[PDB]
Amino acid sequence: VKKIFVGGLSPDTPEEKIREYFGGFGEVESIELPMDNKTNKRRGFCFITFKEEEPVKKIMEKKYHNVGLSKCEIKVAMS
DNA sequence: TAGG
Repeated sequence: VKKIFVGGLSPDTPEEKIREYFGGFGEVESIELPMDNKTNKRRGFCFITFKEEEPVKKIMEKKYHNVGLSKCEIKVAMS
């Protein structure tokens, strides 16, 4: 476990909080906020990564994270 | 709710 798939949210959830919510989680690896522009679907959610695997470990526990304003089903993502 |  290292990344995480946060479901639906804000068209462009401020990666800055996502950096905190998860940064505070530990060492975030990298963040990403989808958007119905490549396939035209609902997507538009979030994906966070942790250099490590612990914040992630917990994350799935809190799958439904509350990033500042946006909150979503954070199922250990995958690409 | 699965980017990209």
